[PDB]
Amino acid sequence: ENIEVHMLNKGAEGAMVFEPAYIKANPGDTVTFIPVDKGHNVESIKDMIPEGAEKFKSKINENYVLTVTQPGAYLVKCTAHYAMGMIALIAVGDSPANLDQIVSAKKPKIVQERLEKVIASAK
Ligand SMILES: [Cu+2]
Repeated sequence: ENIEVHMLNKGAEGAMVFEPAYIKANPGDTVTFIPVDKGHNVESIKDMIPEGAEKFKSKINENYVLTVTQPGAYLVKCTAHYAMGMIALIAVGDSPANLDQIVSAKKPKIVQERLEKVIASAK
């Protein structure tokens, strides 16, 4: 199945967001990132994707289709706006083994604040 995500300058949670920011999927699904506003892209964060998954980075303003294979949690960012909180959590399969690790990992405060909301207020 396919899940569409919009990359925006302003959305329900504030400035620079992915909508939705919480994506549930299964091995084999695709996630399509659509740059509704310009200046955005998607990139996997180091140490924040499952063991065995390949890292990825799309070009700015391009539509990007990510195929997810490995189960686990993935924290992705917009390269340009990571420090402004622009992230999404993907979640492949049930009880992703690396979720608690990603929540504990070092990252900007604003990012941590949004992650915590997406896990609570979206689960
Ligand atoms: Cu961005």
